[PDB]
Amino acid sequence: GCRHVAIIMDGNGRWAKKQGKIRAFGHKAGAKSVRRAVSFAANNGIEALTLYAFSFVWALDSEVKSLHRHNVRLRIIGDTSRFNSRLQERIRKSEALTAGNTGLTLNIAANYGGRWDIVQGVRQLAEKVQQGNLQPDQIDEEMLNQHVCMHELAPVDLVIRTGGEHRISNFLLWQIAYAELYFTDVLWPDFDEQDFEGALNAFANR
Amino acid sequence: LPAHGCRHVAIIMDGNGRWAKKQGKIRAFGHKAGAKSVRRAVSFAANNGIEALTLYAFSSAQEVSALMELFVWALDSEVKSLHRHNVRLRIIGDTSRFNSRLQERIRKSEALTAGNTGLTLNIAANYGGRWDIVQGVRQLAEKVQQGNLQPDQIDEEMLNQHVCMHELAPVDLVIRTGGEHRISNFLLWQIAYAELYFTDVLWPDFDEQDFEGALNAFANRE
Ligand SMILES: CCCCCCCCCCCCOc1cccc(O)c1C(=O)O
Ligand SMILES: CCCCCCCCCCCCOc1cccc(O)c1C(=O)O
Ligand SMILES: CCCCCCCCCCCCOc1cccc(O)c1C(=O)O
Repeated sequence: GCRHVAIIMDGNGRWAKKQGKIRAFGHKAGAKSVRRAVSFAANNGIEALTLYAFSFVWALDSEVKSLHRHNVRLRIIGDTSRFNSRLQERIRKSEALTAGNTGLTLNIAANYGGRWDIVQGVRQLAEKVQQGNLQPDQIDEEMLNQHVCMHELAPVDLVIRTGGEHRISNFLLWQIAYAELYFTDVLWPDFDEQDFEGALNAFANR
Repeated sequence: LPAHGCRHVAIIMDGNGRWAKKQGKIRAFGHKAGAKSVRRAVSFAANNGIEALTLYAFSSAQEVSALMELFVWALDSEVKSLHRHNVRLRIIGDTSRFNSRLQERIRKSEALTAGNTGLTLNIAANYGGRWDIVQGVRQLAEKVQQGNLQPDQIDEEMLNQHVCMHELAPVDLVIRTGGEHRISNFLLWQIAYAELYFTDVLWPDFDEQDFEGALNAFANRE
């Protein structure tokens, strides 16, 4: 029954160091791990996959055609307002291209913070109050929920963090109120289909 | 700073029901054992240099009613002992719907212990992490409407100043007993950077050595 999985992808740098290689090498292997995890979720009927790089987006827009062919809807979540204008437009175009797709929804966090996400929704509500279009006492959990990232998708069912640390590190906060939390010491470049299925079992067991 | 590095521990206390069932005992016995484990953990935190301990009794009309009974009886029975151990007691959660006599007893218990200089003990009662954020948001929205605040002045530090426990040390460590790996709408905003520590030990069995195990895991992982 797992509909929406979120992953904190950690361990690329530490993997590279264990390999006796520089950081770039771990990023390349981390990108291979992204492709594998996205294929696996799309092929196993997961509705939404949300990926957070913990410690990029330009490396990504060479993959959009392939996502589109696979019926993946791509969304970026996070504060892209200070990205350069050309990158912002490439993000917008890639979202627009795939927006109609009905397969896996892939959310890529880019300069995302779970507190930022809440604050951006609160600011929207504050504007509405200032305009006289909303009473402070009318603000409830449903209403805030409507102004935080991914409110259109299935609730996050499972959060996986690779890399060994046992923290959310200001990834999703509002959205993980009822999610299963699964931590694995496996470093992100090594995280493969067996590791993903193991997380899915922790979920199903429970 | 204590050697373990931990200023503020929050605990999701789960496993009372399962503990009683394993014993072939009704729920009430698990609740009595769980209360003994609360007193033990409070004493442990107070003696090991923790500044703040925040406790959440996991449960999931009759649910509300059992939770009210637990709270009312605890406030009745335990506040004098807290005061005599120099503990400063605070209740966090939406207590606005409690009848005015109960809200008065909460106020008097908080007032009584407010000058205490030992452990600060926060007890969640009708608490949810989402509710906590929402109440803070409503405080800000009132400031906007009573022209004192511009929407674009609202930032994370500002919202942080309106959620429960903002004046205490940040939560460093969340422990959940009882085997589930979920926050279950306990603290959300406040746990953005916290160490999350899950143990299969059932709440009534979680003792000083388990608590020491969680702090030393914090000290070593931080
Ligand atoms: C910022 C956006 C870039 C993120 C894209 C991450 C890389 C994913 C590229 C996907 C490569 C092909 O991805 C599939 C997707 C869905 C179903 C699939 O079967 C496959 C399959 O190769 O088998
Ligand atoms: C609603 C209020 C619920 C509060 C329930 C917690 C009550 C705990 C009773 C106090 C137990 C005695 O707890 C200590 C606390 C601090 C330092 C201590 O040394 C002790 C010590 O030696 O027992
Ligand atoms: C030493 C004795 C220890 C026992 C006290 C520590 C735990 C007390 C937690 C009490 C939870 C009260 O929680 C409610 C009370 C009334 C109405 C409620 O809806 C709730 C609700 O959380 O939904």
